[PDB]
Amino acid sequence: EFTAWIARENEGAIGLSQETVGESFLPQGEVTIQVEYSSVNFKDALALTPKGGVVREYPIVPGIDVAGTVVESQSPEFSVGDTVVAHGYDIGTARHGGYAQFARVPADWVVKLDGMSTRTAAAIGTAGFTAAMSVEALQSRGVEPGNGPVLVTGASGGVGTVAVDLLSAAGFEVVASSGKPEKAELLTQLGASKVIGRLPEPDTKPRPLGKAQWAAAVDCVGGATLAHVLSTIEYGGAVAASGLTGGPKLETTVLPFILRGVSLLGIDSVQYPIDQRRRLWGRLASDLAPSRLESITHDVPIADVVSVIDQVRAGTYSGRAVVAVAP
Amino acid sequence: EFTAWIARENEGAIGLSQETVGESFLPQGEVTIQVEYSSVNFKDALALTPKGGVVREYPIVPGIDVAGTVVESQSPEFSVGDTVVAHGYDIGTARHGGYAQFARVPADWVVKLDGMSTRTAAAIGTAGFTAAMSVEALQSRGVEPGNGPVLVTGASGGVGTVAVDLLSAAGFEVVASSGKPEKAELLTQLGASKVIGRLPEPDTKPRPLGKAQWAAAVDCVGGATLAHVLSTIEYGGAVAASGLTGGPKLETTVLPFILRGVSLLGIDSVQYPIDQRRRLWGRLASDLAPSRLESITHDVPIADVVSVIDQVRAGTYSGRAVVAVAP
Ligand SMILES: [Cl-]
Repeated sequence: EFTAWIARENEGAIGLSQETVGESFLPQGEVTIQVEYSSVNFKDALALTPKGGVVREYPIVPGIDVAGTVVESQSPEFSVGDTVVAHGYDIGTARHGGYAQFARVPADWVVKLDGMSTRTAAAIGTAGFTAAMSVEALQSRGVEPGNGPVLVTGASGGVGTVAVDLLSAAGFEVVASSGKPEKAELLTQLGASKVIGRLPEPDTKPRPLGKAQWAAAVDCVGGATLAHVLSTIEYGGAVAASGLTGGPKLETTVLPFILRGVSLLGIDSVQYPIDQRRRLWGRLASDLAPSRLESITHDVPIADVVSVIDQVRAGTYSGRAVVAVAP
Repeated sequence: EFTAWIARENEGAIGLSQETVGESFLPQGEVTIQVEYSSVNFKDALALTPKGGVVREYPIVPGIDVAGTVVESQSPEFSVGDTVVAHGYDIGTARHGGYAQFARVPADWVVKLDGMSTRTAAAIGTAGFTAAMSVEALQSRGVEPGNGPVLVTGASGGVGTVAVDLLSAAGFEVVASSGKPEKAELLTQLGASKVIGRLPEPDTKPRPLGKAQWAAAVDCVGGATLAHVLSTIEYGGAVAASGLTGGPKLETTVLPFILRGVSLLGIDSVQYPIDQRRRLWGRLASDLAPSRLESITHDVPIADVVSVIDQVRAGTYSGRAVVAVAP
């Protein structure tokens, strides 16, 4: 038996509840993990919110990111003592995740760590992984430094911040767009050449093709922002669409695509194929490592997690929270 | 002096006029081509249509595709006797194009033919080139035969017919969507596994995420058709958008992108960089040669062109018209 921090719904509200629990509580899987570290994401905070729309059904241990050490394995790909990261698929949303001393997952959902420490794996986590996919996607369509600035929208969120870091470190001129002026310095510290406010700017008349400004973009916002970005991408550029704030509707035109050769590349880390996921983590370990992430990382003891979750939900938390569970 | 077929605007009508002209009438450029073949596209019909929206100003020699022999060159890259194809940029829309015995173009807009004949290069033309671009775009995002059908919308048009041919020949299972049931046989002859009508079908409810039926698509329609296609692409699939039939507006959602990892890739043959254009014509000569295009190709003497333009404008023309400018 071990300690798990279980989310439970009673009379409409949702509460994180520290409880001792046995083996039979864990979901089904070939690989059991002593969870060293986890993270706090907006998605983890939504799992502890009434109408959050993230959890299929309670009760559930939240924590979409799981990083730690294999204690038991019924799979020949993983040995005891291997360090691993597991994220995406059902983890922390439809089955028990990282906010517990132990977790169990299929081997088909597990990534083996090499150089990278478990703490770093968790610090990067789903958010940084998604940023890395966005960078690969853009590069997969010919985007290279020195044909203009790369825009990152919703830049202060978890994906945006790592994107700025990765793109700047790969030699792109990054312009970060954020609706939170208090975050401009942090974004600059992460490599933004400039920081601007929300898009479109209030005065702007929307056109099918507006003034070409951006060589590429990483979009974390969707809606009218994305529609505006598409109208202002340069000939042959691309946009990696990673996120949604507001409704899902997108009202655009086909003109940037057919007249400007623009590409819109949808980024999904949840169901990304495991072979590719493992490959990408290797990059995260090496050439795609976020160099300046540590400088905004803060260690949060699992016991103090509700405090951070609340600030993340309120949108007032600064930096990246890596949750110390069992280290 | 030589013969040109010139489109002139007269009291609201647009007619093609066979006229004797001299060198000074040719536009500026390093390469002079004795035109052997051109083609009829819907775009060329529109050039010869009152509110067609394709021609910058009249008078103009229409014909977006030019294939023939270099007879003069101020450029070291082209020699007298070289066979070439020239299409895109301003050709046949903002400067004199292929419906004339000679044409002149910058060297940077010219593709030198090796194996390929000028007849073949005209028969493929812009429409076939655009089909080949669409196939490359899909493959650039991982699309492969064997894990579901590929949709081709507006399939009976110039781009769609060549896309059916190329995709079926590469092993894909191609479903051809066509609003013209009389064309089903021709589409089957070019390799369509199945032929269906227009999309969406009247009895389908439009959703953000509809039934995942298509591994990928080549869309030549845009509008509500493209919105529907985007909502019905399977996880990780892609769409190559080349066309606009209706309005340019596109009302969609970000959900196929964000939740299903779908890509939308805009296809522009008009301004595509010459270096890439030249490489892709090498492929059309070899690994991407449309194997069944000759079976639907028809030679049309330049003198009889108006008859074919009128049928193409009406949507009543069967197959591909290659125009023999020079005897
Ligand atoms: Cl933001």
